[PDB]
Amino acid sequence: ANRAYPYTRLRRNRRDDFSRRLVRENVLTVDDLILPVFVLDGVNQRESIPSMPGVERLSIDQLLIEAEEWVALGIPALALFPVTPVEKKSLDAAEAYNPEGIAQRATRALRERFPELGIITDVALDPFTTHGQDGILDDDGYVLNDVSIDVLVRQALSHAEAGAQVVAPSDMMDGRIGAIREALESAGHTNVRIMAYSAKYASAYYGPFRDAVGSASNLGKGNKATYQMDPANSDEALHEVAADLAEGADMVMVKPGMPYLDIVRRVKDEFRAPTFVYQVSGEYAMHMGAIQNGWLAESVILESLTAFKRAGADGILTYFAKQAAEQL
Amino acid sequence: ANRAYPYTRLRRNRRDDFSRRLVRENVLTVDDLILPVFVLDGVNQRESIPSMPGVERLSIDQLLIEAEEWVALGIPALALFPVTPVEKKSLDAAEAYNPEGIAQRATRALRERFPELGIITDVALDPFTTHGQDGILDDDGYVLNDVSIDVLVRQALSHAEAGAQVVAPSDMMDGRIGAIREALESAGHTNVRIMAYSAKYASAYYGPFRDAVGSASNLGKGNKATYQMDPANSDEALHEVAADLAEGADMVMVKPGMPYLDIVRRVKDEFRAPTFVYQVSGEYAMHMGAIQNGWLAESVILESLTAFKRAGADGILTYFAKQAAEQL
Amino acid sequence: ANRAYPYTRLRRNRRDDFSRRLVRENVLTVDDLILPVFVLDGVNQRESIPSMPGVERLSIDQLLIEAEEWVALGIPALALFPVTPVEKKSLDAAEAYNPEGIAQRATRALRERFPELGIITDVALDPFTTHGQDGILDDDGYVLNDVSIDVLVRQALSHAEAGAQVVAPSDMMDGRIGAIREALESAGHTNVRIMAYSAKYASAYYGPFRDAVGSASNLGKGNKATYQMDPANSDEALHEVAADLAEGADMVMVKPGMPYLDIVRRVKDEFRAPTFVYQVSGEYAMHMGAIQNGWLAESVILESLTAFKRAGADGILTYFAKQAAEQL
Amino acid sequence: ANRAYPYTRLRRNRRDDFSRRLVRENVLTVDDLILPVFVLDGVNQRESIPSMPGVERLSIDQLLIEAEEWVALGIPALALFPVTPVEKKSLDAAEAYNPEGIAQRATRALRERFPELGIITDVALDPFTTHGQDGILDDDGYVLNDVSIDVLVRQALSHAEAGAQVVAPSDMMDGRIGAIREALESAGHTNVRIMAYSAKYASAYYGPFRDAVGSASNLGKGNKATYQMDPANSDEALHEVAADLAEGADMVMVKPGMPYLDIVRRVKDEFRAPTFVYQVSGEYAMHMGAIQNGWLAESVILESLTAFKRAGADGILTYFAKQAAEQL
Amino acid sequence: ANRAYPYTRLRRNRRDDFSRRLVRENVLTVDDLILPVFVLDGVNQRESIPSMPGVERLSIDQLLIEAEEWVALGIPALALFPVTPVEKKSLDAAEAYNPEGIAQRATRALRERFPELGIITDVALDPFTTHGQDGILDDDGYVLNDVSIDVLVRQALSHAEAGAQVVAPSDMMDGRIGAIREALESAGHTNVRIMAYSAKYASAYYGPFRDAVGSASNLGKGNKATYQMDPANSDEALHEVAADLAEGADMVMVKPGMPYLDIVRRVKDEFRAPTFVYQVSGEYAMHMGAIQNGWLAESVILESLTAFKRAGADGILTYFAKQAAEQL
Ligand SMILES: *[C@@H](CCC(=O)O)[C@@H](C)NC(C)=O
Ligand SMILES: *[C@@H](CCC(=O)O)[C@@H](C)NC(C)=O
Ligand SMILES: *[C@@H](CCC(=O)O)[C@@H](C)NC(C)=O
Ligand SMILES: *[C@@H](CCC(=O)O)[C@@H](C)NC(C)=O
Ligand SMILES: *[C@@H](CCC(=O)O)[C@@H](C)NC(C)=O
Ligand SMILES: [Mg+2]
Ligand SMILES: [Mg+2]
Ligand SMILES: [Mg+2]
Ligand SMILES: [Mg+2]
Ligand SMILES: [Mg+2]
Ligand SMILES: [Mg+2]
Ligand SMILES: [Mg+2]
Ligand SMILES: [Mg+2]
Ligand SMILES: [Mg+2]
Ligand SMILES: [Mg+2]
Ligand SMILES: [Mg+2]
Ligand SMILES: [Mg+2]
Ligand SMILES: [Mg+2]
Ligand SMILES: [Mg+2]
Ligand SMILES: [Mg+2]
Ligand SMILES: [Mg+2]
Ligand SMILES: [Mg+2]
Ligand SMILES: [Mg+2]
Ligand SMILES: [Mg+2]
Ligand SMILES: [Mg+2]
Repeated sequence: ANRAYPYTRLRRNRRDDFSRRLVRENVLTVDDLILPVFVLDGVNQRESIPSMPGVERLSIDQLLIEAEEWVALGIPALALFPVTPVEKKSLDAAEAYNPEGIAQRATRALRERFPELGIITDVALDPFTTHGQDGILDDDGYVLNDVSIDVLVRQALSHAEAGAQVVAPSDMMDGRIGAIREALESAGHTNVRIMAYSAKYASAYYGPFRDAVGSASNLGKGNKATYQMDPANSDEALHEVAADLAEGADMVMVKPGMPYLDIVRRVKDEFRAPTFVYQVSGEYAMHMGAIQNGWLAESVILESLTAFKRAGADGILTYFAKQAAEQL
Repeated sequence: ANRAYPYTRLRRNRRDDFSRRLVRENVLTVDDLILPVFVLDGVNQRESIPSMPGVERLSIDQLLIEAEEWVALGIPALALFPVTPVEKKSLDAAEAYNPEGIAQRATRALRERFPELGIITDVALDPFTTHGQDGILDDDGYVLNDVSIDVLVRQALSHAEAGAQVVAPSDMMDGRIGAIREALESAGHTNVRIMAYSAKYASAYYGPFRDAVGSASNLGKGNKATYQMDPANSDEALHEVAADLAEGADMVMVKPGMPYLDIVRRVKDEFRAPTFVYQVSGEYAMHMGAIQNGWLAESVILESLTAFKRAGADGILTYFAKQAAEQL
Repeated sequence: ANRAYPYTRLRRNRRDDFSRRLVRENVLTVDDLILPVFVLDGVNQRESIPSMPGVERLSIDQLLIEAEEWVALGIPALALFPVTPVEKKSLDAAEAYNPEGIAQRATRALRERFPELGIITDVALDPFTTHGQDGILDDDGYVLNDVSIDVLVRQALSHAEAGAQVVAPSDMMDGRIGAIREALESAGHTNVRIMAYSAKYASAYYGPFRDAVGSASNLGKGNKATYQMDPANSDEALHEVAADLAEGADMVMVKPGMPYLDIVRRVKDEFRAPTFVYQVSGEYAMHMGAIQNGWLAESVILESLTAFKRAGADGILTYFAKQAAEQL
Repeated sequence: ANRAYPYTRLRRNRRDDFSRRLVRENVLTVDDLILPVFVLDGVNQRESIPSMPGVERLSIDQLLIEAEEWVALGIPALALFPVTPVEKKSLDAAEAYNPEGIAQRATRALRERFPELGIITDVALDPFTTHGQDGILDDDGYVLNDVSIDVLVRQALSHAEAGAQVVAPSDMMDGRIGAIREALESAGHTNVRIMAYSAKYASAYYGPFRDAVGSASNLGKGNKATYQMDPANSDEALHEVAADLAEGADMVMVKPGMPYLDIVRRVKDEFRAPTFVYQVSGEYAMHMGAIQNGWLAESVILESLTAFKRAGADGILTYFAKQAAEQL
Repeated sequence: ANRAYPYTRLRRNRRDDFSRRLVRENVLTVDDLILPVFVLDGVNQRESIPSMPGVERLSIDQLLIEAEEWVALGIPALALFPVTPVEKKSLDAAEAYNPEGIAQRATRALRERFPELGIITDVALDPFTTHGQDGILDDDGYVLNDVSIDVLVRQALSHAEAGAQVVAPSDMMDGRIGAIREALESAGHTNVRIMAYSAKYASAYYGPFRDAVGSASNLGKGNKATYQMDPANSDEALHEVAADLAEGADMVMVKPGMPYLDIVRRVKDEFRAPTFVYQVSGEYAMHMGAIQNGWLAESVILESLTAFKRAGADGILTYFAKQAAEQL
């Protein structure tokens, strides 16, 4: 609009707190926060994760206890990640759909205790396979697409049966959203939301999640690269999201987060649909490490989360959800 | 994105409060609120306005007292509207730039008492002319454009001298923003913001403001129609805003509000600049009347304000600012 | 284009390395890298920076020696940051334009020794003021815009006189690019490029830079907030860039980097001009801390830089430039 | 953005090599190169092609030997073109799907010897028909669309059975991509890519390919014009590409190349999908002829390939792939 | 528009000549052709150019004779290129503005003999400098921008004085179009058109032009690269064109041609202004070489020219203009 100095001085609105508040484009609130939680089997168990300072793996009893504080803070949902015992792992990932699996038990307990709390279950095979890869392997070690979808569908159904309001398919198999949707619709789970991990990249930022859960130790290399997206590609993410919306997803997600803010922006602008983003384990760890060392002020936590809002995210999966909910 | 029932059911996200909160596109906060206030001369004066139930005209001492509660609620700014004594009115609108006028006195007092509170003064001649029209009249009763700008410029300078952080030129004279900007820059008032009333319509919704201030009793007819915009025109508002941004405005405003939400949307989308909207006296009165009669629930207040945010407004001038700041 | 599973399987292109390479949208090369360097006064001085593991402050002799390896690796440019002795600081920031200042001496030495190496000098007052703020302060501690520009202009001229091919104004004063351009043109420095820090945010990610240089210890708060951009604002960055291009900038920059990738994307798309991004000290430190702790694989370095390319950056200022130039 | 001389001088970035490198918009790499190769029957056979100086037709043993150097150079894929013996030609193009045809034998040999090398087979009937036209002819000499698709489908299946990672249907029959996709999916060849020749023009630039392979001697005239695109049409190419993506293509191609760079640009911009371009035999020959004559410097080779990248191509089929891979 | 096989078969319109003609998007006509001609000093001189088979350098008498046939064919304009005698070359390029220079003499003769024929003179210093570079050199061999513009302005004025309807500034100096326009307007040459070479690349395709004229023997390397555009850059061409239109150009040109068709497309789409393209000497030579060798049919000539029309060119500078005008 032909704005020119000195008629236009962009510092005027910045002069005072009141005018900064008046022109501020985005605001972060507790409504934007989803807390991922690592869930152990057994009872009375709490375990620190060395590569995620401050994060604990919790047995279900402990989870129920901690959840009361998260509900009180107004965090709208949890994303559950079971820490499967090694003895429950198999080549067919059968534990994924065990009605008495950790995820199913934890969902039933939380739905009963806190009916208004959102439970987002993880539809994925990596915590259940002996090899820790994100699906069923053929003879050459390749993750079979359609065979893996059969297991994911059973898993999603078992989560719906346990009372999950949202199932979140996080393994990058083609066409899984449509298959899971068809199965939920056919079984009468009309209102179970699907939060698709639509543009999930072959990233090294998932490093600490291995320590937390005990899944694949290989990250961002040749095996993952046959289903997770190449970090170099942006246009391809639009094709991923378009397919997931056509297949019935209620929400779509970009993962990792901060290293992919341009993707969040393009996805929100292109589809105008509910868009989510995951601030992953490695993003949490690198921030925490710098804070603990006195290299960065604790204020980077809210700045990092404000960035997701500005980029177009409706909600953010973040291990900082509790700390953020206090600072807000 | 080829979304189709039953794969897509838009009710799933609506099923539960937590998912509604996760997908909610806009949130209203106290940062979005500007409270207009009617200011009397003298001391220890409070007067109810019959056509604006609940709104009082206040002398400066009373204003200072009430402002403490508004600051406490976190309202970022006030928009001052002096109620000029009839004996101070003139054909040349000289009281507009009186260093001891109500607006100037009130600004000095508030800037000293509450340094962080935003003061938005009204750059307009209607409260100062004997005839109550929005400028200086020629022999035929026509509001002269450039002669009126000379007075507005002096008025804006007097507001800057009194300490106003923002001057808000509300009479629709062409080119006034550039003239006021040049004068402020030349006088060294480098950081005084200009909140232009850019797309201000020839509306009947200003009815109760006459009762509040004692300005022109004619609204939305032949005289006003020679400077205020025709309610039928939308494209013309884009040309108004473009000119005001080129001339140096820091913020641009649409007025009235709810009857012009499509204009707020087009202005925000077209220019991506700080966009404000005025929920005028008549919008306040019609809501209040219906609430008092038991015809509408008090919840329409937050719904009306949420509409401005959804349409693209960064801030809202609203007589409901105090009530809203409590309900939020 | 109505792409649907199973006719469309986005995994097919991901199946093999050769097809991933064929469809890869972006490639990072040494041509994209700019190395920031901290320069000490004196001779035979090297100092480790505790909050930036692996980064050293170097006297000019040491810089000349290290630069031979950077040139050999094919890094196209350095961005110089002098570490001003406390005794050279003043209220008028006079050392900024000292023909014998560290930046000027280092520029002359490098231009002579490596004629093809790009030297990007820092046009900024924070390393030269006693208080460490980004300009000249008035009585209230406010950074004066136009008075600061007078000093920046002299500084930019002194850099051009020392042989700098690029001057990079990094303090967010309004209109500085036009003022610096007019002065360079009037003095006959027709080909000195201006790399504007156009959208530079009021960020906490600059933490370790304080330790490196000894500038302002306050970051992302009330003083910085009167000139650096609010992290919440995206549209405002487009207005910043538009002004800098109109004023004559040859290149425009977003800072910080990864937490602002959506801004890089919008700026590149909106203006189609040479766009740069700064992976700042705090981004370097948090990555390095996690790598050193064994929490993240060293591969996150190339992933972080690939993200800037994918988002639309033409070049990247990064303390990882040497390590990246080897891994590429 | 109101850029004006002399504030803006576009020569500043051009002044020095380092700044040219910093602002360079596109870079060509070996990852962008696909080498077409002409394959003979028999053993120990190498034949020069007079109209393609430097290009040889090779028997499979020779191809295996030469391929080691191409793999070493990092060329990601070959596009195979069999030179069918006259005695193997027929009206029903049966040799197209012979499990012991040249293309099938060459694919099996290369997949075994170099597992990481991409093999792109040619799905086309012109090398197999007695008449050399691109399909099966009816009584009037018209190329029948759906009858030709039946043969192409068998051919594509035979290539998948031989181990081809990519099948590239190059005869312009309507709907062939969908038919080939359905057949591959139904047969369990889930990951065989389809590189569609989507916008293939009725061009005279294919002249030397006749000499290389021995297919149709008529080019760009009345018969070809009933399936290949009219050189005058641009919008029509968007409809061709849209259909091929809907039908399941993993990659889409424009052919010829340089005379159709505007088409490459429109296709990439319109669909944001993996886009390929063929620098055909005639483009190779005209460049080579001029180089050999001393009329053009050898640098036109990299300039020609850089043009495809700038226009939006992800990969380039080019007889210059080996020479380019050395100069890069 | 959801077009799908077999409801949509794109071959139907291709079935018959009549329907191809009905849907053909672009048509080439003699109105699109501009013939470049090389002009010698003296009388009764014709010289063949070995690297441009079929092209002759002509003295003015011969040019006048040949022009009668070009006018008869309906070619709308000639672009004149003088072949300056070595004894007329100088460091100050003074022959460029000699009222008795070849270009000026040829213009006067042609304007008198064929008043309706368009004469496009070349505003450039390379045929007049001893060194053959495209401007006046400083001590370091750098082409000075503003000093070169002073000479170009005199040259353009001398062409207007000689009767040229169009002056075509072909040396890439910044701001030259505005300078030439101001001078023409101030001298009263109100209707002299400026055909700006706006996006002229640092290309190797100009090879044969050296043989024709005797200008710089260096092409597409380090000296040319400081003013001609980098072949890798597309967005930059939009900035070049925008500046030339703002400065007063009546027509804008892309050069070279076929290797830059994507640029022609972007320029036409972005500005909707009269857009021209130069099919340069090297494009002519490579086509001619292949035709003479029997490698390409003569039909590639019309296909090459049809490509420029399809890409968005209004007119084409082409050495094939006479041959094309016959085949059309
Ligand atoms: C994503 C990783 C989350 C994190 O790193 O914090 C989840 C769904 N699991 C895997 C195996 O990628
Ligand atoms: C606008 C009217 C506000 C209202 O009606 O509440 C102001 C600036 N004044 C006039 C006279 O229109
Ligand atoms: C930017 C900070 C760079 C960093 O943190 O690495 C520079 C130009 N200086 C300041 C004071 O912000
Ligand atoms: C295209 C021609 C390639 C070339 O000319 O180099 C191929 C697929 N075949 C035909 C017959 O057009
Ligand atoms: C352009 C070259 C034309 C050609 O190669 O045919 C002209 C204007 N001159 C130069 C020196 O580039
Ligand atoms: Mg997984
Ligand atoms: Mg997917
Ligand atoms: Mg949002
Ligand atoms: Mg939200
Ligand atoms: Mg008024
Ligand atoms: Mg106006
Ligand atoms: Mg808003
Ligand atoms: Mg707001
Ligand atoms: Mg600074
Ligand atoms: Mg700025
Ligand atoms: Mg780029
Ligand atoms: Mg680059
Ligand atoms: Mg064919
Ligand atoms: Mg087709
Ligand atoms: Mg590309
Ligand atoms: Mg590529
Ligand atoms: Mg020239
Ligand atoms: Mg130019
Ligand atoms: Mg046209
Ligand atoms: Mg034309």
